[PDB]
Amino acid sequence: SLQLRLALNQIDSTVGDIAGNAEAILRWTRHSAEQGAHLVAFPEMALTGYPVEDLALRSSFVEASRTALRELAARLAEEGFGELPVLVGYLDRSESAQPKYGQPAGAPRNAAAVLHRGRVALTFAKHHLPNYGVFDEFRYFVPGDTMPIVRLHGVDIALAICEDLWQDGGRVPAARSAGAGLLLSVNASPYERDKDDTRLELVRKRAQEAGCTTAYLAMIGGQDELVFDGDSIVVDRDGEVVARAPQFSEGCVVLDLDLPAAEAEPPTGVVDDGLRIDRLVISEEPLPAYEAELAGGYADRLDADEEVYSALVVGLRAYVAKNGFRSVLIGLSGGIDSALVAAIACDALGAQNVYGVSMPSKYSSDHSKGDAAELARRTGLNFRTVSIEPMFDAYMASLGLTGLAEENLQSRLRGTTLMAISNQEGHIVLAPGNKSELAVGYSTLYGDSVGAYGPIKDVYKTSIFRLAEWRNRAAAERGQTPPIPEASITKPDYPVLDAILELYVDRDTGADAIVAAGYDRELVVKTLRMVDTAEYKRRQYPPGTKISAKGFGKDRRLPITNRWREGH
Amino acid sequence: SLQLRLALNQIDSTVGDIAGNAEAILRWTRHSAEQGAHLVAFPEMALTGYPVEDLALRSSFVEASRTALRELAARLAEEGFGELPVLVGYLDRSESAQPKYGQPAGAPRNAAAVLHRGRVALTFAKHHLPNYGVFDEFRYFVPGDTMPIVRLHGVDIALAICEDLWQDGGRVPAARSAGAGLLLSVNASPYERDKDDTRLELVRKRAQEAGCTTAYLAMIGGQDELVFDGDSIVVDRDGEVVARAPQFSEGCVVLDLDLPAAEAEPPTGVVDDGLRIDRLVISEEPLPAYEAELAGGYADRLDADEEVYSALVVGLRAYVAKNGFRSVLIGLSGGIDSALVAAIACDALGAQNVYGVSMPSKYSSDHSKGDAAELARRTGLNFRTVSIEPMFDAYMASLGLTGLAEENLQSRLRGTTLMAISNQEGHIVLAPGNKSELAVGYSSVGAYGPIKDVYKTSIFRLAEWRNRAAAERGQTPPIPEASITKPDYPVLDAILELYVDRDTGADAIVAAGYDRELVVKTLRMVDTAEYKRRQYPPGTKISAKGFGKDRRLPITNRWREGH
Repeated sequence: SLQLRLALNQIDSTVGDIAGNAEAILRWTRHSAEQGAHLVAFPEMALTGYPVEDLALRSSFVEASRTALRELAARLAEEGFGELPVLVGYLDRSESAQPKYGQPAGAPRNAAAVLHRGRVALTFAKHHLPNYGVFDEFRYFVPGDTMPIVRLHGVDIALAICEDLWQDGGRVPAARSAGAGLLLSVNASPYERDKDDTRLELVRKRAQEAGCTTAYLAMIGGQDELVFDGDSIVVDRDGEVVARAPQFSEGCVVLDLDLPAAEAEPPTGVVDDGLRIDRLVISEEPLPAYEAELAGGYADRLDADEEVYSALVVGLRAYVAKNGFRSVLIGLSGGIDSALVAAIACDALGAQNVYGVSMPSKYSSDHSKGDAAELARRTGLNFRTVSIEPMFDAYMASLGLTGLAEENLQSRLRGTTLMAISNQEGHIVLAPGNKSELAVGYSTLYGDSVGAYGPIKDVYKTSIFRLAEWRNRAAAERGQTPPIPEASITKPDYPVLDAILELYVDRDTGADAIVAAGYDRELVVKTLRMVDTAEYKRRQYPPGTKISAKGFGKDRRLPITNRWREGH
Repeated sequence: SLQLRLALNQIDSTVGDIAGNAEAILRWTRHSAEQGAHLVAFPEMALTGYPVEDLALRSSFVEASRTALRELAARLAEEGFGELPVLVGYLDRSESAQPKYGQPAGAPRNAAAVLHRGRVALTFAKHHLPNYGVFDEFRYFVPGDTMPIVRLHGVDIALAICEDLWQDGGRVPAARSAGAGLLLSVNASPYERDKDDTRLELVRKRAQEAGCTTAYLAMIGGQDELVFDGDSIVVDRDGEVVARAPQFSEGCVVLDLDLPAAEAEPPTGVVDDGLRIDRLVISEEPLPAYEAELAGGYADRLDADEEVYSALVVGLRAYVAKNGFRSVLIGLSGGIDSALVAAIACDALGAQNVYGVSMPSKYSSDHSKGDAAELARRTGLNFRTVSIEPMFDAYMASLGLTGLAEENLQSRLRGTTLMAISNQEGHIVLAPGNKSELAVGYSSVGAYGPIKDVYKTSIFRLAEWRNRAAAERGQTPPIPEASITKPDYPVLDAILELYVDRDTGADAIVAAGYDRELVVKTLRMVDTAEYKRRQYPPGTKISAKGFGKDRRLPITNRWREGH
């Protein structure tokens, strides 16, 4: 059967940096054309970045998106890629009012276009916009009611965007009745820790369902709280893995495929979900046969610890880099949390760009002071110490604080110290709070409530130990110095606590069901109560890397003012 | 045309306080029945509070709602009110899977029920759950598909909940095609500052469309950033106000109506949106016609400044009280914002429960201290003054900050002070920032921000109104005159209102008459202030379209508005 060479470019866009994203697309297309590619693909919304949020509700950004796509198509042909079809995600809008959905004038569409002959040759838009998920595209977006097909070199190529493939009955069976030979799906899929290979089972099912080879191209990188894992795959007609890209790295997959010829009298008009077939004929004629040397390759998988740790690195790196910043500032208590954050920061930015501050009190211990200095020594960290003891006395003199009030003073001092240093020196403060402390609203003591990014805020304490231990082990595996002091590692209880939180916060099981799983009623009700009342504390917590599907995402929330008590 | 006495109870529920809400519904029913009522109605989601947000998704909470409703009904008759139909809003879940909406059994519903004879005699749930609007029941909730009618003393009374009335072809025409005497709508509508009387506009258009007398009973009170403004209306068949409840007050409307009786053979089956008529009959036979005496009464309308001020008060009062607090702590400079916050707090809690603190630095001016001190005396608040200079010098001794950091240090020092005193004494710190400052990103910390959805231009207007209010009843003007009279703000706020509130673009703001360089600079400032307003405390909303969690921008964002 017919052969074709497809290049899939798993790249990293920056939200709003339209011109810079356009430059990268051009740069990666040239790099693709050199490898003999016949089609070049880029992820969902690659021109604008993702998720773009309320910037989708502005005519100026939509128009900037629209104009730049036209200019990129023209720049492609001017560079001599006018015969080369390039599929690019971008943001568009509906011109008409929408009677069929109930959307006004100029509602945005999550779109993708095929760039050919110095022009925009085809334009379709995401069809399925789910109720669930993180992105509220359902509220505001006009869907595409189109089944986009491209005749290229005798092959019908079907196109889709992300959540299209989540729908039972959408563009996947619509591709079948249109007689697709290759399904090309462009994606921006936020990372989600799961022991299942959710990516493979989705594409497997949908490839057999479409009855053709399915290519799934995904964005990589971090945007605010989210991280895109990459992990692009190609999977064949029978569900077997043709090629697979790495998790959490920029990269290209250029490969040769064997694809069925398209029916010379092909179907037209409405298909499965009510989608009209939008044909575009680049080449009706089959391509001259050539040596199919390239298979794409199966990139090495990451283990559970490595995979999470990588997401954390990419998350933190992107927040720093894409906001203009070079450097971070981390308060060092000698504790396990800060040590893991420092380690993540060194991998993200380089040790030169991470600055540590030890902030001791009069009654703060000597292993606290020591382990911070220890951590500094093994990382290459810019370490310093400033005692909060002088400011403590200054406050205590003209206030006279006792008990709970006087303990809270300590942390606000350290917060102020970190904030003041970063104001002078140009750093971003990192908040050290983990998911366990955040859930129950635990007292920070080193000013966790202060900070601009919280790298481990979605990681349970049980997993913090597991990640630190892996990291130290990862260093030793390659002769490098283990970064985290062992005294930091080895100094209701955490494993039971995190287990109950996982049931309640991530799997949304109630008190009755948690006790039935084998946990003690008193401590269950106490823990849940504490989670519920911690609302206001975590509404005001800094952004950080989300690695779970549901959790403390700003998407779901309890009232602050709330007299409901669980387990009455 | 028949008569019955209708008691509408404009009450304030507390979210999650199901026992306490049931306690309050019982006490208000007592007071309704003692005033000889034939029907008692309560607001939307009254048993539960509103909005409950993610509590709606918990089986434990949903079952606690349903059980309390059954326990309330059974308590009604045990208190000897079993003869009296009482309408209550509450949270329910679907018993069966409804494939029409594709929902599984147990999906949440915003419901209301008629309690009679110690039982739950009729149930129905909201039908229209809009894509737009502040709440998002649209996502999780399953619509009730009935058109409920009550036969009480020969009269057909049709029932609806809030957004049902927003729907063109909703339960409104369905009540006309069912032949209803009275349209009883129970509601929980948040406050929006609008010069138009949108409430009257809605209920007039709908009572005409229904072709009958329509009672819109609304919730009153504060919940987080939302304030419910009460203002219940009754409107006749033709569109004239029969009665009108006060704004921002708990109260009751008890009145008598003239209503058409319905047929001995009334309509049945599918109606307008496919709604099945669910009749409940308490009395088929008409009441012994007697001395019609209660008119209802149209309560006094607040003026624009008073309306906004009441909202701010009710919002603050609720956030203190419902959270088990008694007192607040407000930092005091000379400025207008701190003075107005103090003024609002004193009206909300009593001046005894308001604690002010002046926090002067190395070069803190005399009017700062003077006007702070002034405020305390003409108010009755608890004043104190702690210098931040002892702790400013301790920082600069070991840090040595230049211009950038050392100015910011002062703001953080004051925050630490406020939080420490509140930690010691049990006050809630109040954040003094306004909408104009918050949009731009200027400046701090606290639990509540009473004026955070109020522009600076409106801050003066409200301040001057409050002195004018004091003098109109022979009371001492609370806000110092020098505090009031200390991009320029009115052009700034005009641009912010165009951008933030009316969703107008740069080019169009320029077209409206504003200077391109200033517009661009302002809009740039607003876009980059995102991370600041994300970590800002809650506070009273007065406009549905403004800032909030519904509409937001990315923090990582290299888009720049303007060429």
